[PDB]
Amino acid sequence: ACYCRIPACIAGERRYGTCIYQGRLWAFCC
Amino acid sequence: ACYCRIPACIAGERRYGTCIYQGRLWAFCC
Repeated sequence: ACYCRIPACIAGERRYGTCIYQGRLWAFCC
Repeated sequence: ACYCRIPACIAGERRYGTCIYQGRLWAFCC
């Protein structure tokens, strides 16, 4: 599945969007 | 697992914020 991460997507993943959660933005990673 | 769904989470899914992904806003549902 895809994940929300901070600060960034990790090795093995790439960014395909942004999440909004708990007052901050997150990378959306798959 | 968690997934972006539209327009809302279903059944027992718990929302963890919002996806900004693929031209749309989604509920992020676990």
